[PDB]
Amino acid sequence: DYYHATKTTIFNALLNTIDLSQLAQLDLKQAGEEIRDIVAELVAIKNVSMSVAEQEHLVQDIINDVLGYGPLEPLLARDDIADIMVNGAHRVFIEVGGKVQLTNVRFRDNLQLMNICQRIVSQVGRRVDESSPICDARLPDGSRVNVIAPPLALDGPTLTIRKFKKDKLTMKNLVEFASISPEGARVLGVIGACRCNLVISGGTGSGKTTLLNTMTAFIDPTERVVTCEDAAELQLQQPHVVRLETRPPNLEGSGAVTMRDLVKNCLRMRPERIIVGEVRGPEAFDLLQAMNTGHDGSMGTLHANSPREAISRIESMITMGGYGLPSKTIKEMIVGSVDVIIQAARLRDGSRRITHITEVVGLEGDVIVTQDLFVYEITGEDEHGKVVGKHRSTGIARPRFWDRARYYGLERELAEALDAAE
Amino acid sequence: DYYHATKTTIFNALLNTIDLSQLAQLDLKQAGEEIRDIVAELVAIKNVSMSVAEQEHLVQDIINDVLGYGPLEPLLARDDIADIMVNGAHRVFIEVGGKVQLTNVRFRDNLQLMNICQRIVSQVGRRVDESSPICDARLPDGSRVNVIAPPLALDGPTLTIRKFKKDKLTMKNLVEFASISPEGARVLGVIGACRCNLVISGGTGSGKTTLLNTMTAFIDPTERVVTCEDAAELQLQQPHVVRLETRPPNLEGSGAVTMRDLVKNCLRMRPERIIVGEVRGPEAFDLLQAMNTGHDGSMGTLHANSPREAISRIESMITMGGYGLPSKTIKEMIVGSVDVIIQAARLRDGSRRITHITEVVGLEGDVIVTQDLFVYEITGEDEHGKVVGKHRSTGIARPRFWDRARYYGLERELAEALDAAE
Ligand SMILES: Nc1ncnc2c1ncn2[C@@H]1O[C@H](COP(=O)(O)OP(=O)(O)OP(=O)(O)O)[C@@H](O)[C@H]1O
Ligand SMILES: Nc1ncnc2c1ncn2[C@@H]1O[C@H](COP(=O)(O)OP(=O)(O)O)[C@@H](O)[C@H]1O
Ligand SMILES: [Mg+2]
Ligand SMILES: [Mg+2]
Repeated sequence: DYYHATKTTIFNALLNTIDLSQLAQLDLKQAGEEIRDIVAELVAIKNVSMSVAEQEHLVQDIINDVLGYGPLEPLLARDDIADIMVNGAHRVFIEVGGKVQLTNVRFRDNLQLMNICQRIVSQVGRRVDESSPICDARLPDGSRVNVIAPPLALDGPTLTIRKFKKDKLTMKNLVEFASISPEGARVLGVIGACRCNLVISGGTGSGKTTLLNTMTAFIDPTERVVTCEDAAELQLQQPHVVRLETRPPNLEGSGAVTMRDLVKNCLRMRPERIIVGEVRGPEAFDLLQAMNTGHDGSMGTLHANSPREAISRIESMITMGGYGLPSKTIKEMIVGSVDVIIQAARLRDGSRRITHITEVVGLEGDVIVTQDLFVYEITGEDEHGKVVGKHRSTGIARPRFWDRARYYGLERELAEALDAAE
Repeated sequence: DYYHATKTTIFNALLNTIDLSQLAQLDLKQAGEEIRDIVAELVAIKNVSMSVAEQEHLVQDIINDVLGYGPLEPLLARDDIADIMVNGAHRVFIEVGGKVQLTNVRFRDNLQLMNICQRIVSQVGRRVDESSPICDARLPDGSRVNVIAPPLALDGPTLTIRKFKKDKLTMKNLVEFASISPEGARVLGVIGACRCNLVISGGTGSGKTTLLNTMTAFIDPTERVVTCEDAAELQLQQPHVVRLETRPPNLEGSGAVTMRDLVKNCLRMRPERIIVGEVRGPEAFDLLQAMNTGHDGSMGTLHANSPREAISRIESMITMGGYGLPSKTIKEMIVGSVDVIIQAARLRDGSRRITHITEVVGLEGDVIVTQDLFVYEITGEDEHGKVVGKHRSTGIARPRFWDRARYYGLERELAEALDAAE
């Protein structure tokens, strides 16, 4: 239609109206006003016949293309849409009500899609191109953006925006979802309250962050909890929480304060309990020190499918930090610091369940010896395709952290809960 | 209400009339006098009337806000306040008697809090800002300051001021609280006077630093004492003490002076006693050398929950130094260097107790063997919930360090205190 030709002509004319870095750094309102003025002047020059609403829509589209996120803007604004999927400039899918459906939306060119994706990832200081075709990030809004570049994605740039959900689950919801039996809920409450050094492992999308947010509710209000996280996602209810946020390197690459520096500083900030948002670098090492030297009860999320895998990953993480420790020293440090590893995994049917509560008991040569206080035993599938399982206690009577439970008077609750279900 | 509104109006008028550039480097007394005159003129013009004391207090508060530290200045002045913790401009906490308590000291806005933090850090010739958000400094007063800027501190800049307490506890206080029986006090006096290579290990918040500072009171004044400590907590009263502190590397990663380097240099100062504030890394190794190769009489704290746990920790930290020393060599070094390990722990009721005063009598069967001279035996909680315990002397008539006590002519005090405790 004539609208497309008019938009193309307006874009071509405006291309020389300002530098690429001029509007990107200027005020958004000023840039929008300038774009509106330029669009009106171009329309008047071309004598394009359109209504005032049509002119406003054209101006909005021009602004979105110049500095926005292009034809994604209608989809991003919508609330019913949970996921946006762009498999090339000509394929856009959206998830509504749990159903994925195709949309008439289509980007102008694969180059436009690549430009928009680069804009989105740079929004958080990350860059995607032929030298880094894969880029996964979490936007400030909380949505997660995953981008694959042309050289990997044959059909064009592949973009996945999982929009943020502001709702937060609670231990009541987890027990009602059967993610943890009531006895498991009480034992986890004891673990959180007794200042045990948690490590909330889990798999991609398995619910580690939500589990950690629900577990932190067991922290005594008087304690000073300090939160280090790559993106604001935890919501503690404690009156005395301190929220820190790792600053990614700028476009030039300066000003990079990694989470390791944040933890190293928290060591000198008088925190009662350090809560690392997600251990994804060498900070693990420092965190373990904070776990082992004061700051009892520090938690931390980790990406690993099994507690043994989590321990192996932590050891490899400490090794990768460049510190010249031997493997046995790292294993000894892990044994000393970590108290209990909670494993959250997503079952084959898509449901999420806490599979293991594995207390690290000690070391034997090159193998860390641990005992599973709680284990999820699967038994089959329901007629609707859902998995069926039960949380069973391994019958341990005096877990290593029992002393801590005794120290805080939570001995009775643990004693009754851990043996109520077996 | 009325006072707050009047102060706000007066401050606005002064800011509109006072040029901040002149007060940036002008004399404090002259600037204060000018501010007081301007405030009086504004009050006369603004129909502000109050008591002479109220007007003087308002003028002083305005002057402090303009140039001083602001609303937290009275807290800094107060001795009773041990630690100040301001996370966000609207939440302030103080440590009183070891208890964290919120206060109604609310800053006007996060901008004022950032300005006050910048003023605080300026004293040490350092700057904290968006470019350099993390700052750690030791003010001339001895109070440590840690500041985090907005881009990292999500809920506003954070400021932790750990003031240097002067009223350090003495052995008289410790015996007053029954933390150590008077016989235990005499044994500790003998241990500290006779230059024993002792390690004061303890649990979180147990009182290791206070115990070490009480132990240091027993050293002959003529002895040259060199203290290496990150936080500068110890306060000795001898006339020939040398105080050193480490340096954390700048965010660029250069300038670090680890405790290891400090101790390695202290080896070349002919010190009579090396007193490491807290052993936390490979520096332990060097200390052990300084403990056995001259400088006999060293001391050093360490975070561990039991004498055997402390020894294992020392082995681990020596191992993590990158040296090729096997387990046997390290254990032999520890046995030959250390004499007395003092374990202080906090009990269920929050009361500190010197749980153990043990020796390291030797190495047998490839494991280090200890010998408890003083132990704490608990007899269950009382009807009030307080733990009931007694200090029991094992009755060992000939401790390994006995000869040392004899060399200084204190053997009679040792034999009396150790036996009378039975
Ligand atoms: N037990 C649960 N029951 C139902 N929904 C859950 C459960 N745990 C998590 N969820 C939901 O699953 C989605 C992903 O969970 P969450 O955000 O906690 O992921 P995560 O484990 O932190 O992921 P990542 O590995 O990417 O950091 C969110 O909608 C969360 O609300
Ligand atoms: N034996 C004791 N009795 C009573 N209070 C103590 C004792 N030892 C330490 N404290 C208190 O504990 C507080 C902190 O102790 P601290 O020196 O930090 O021990 P550590 O350095 O081992 O954590 C001090 O303010 C002090 O008042
Ligand atoms: Mg997460
Ligand atoms: Mg200390």
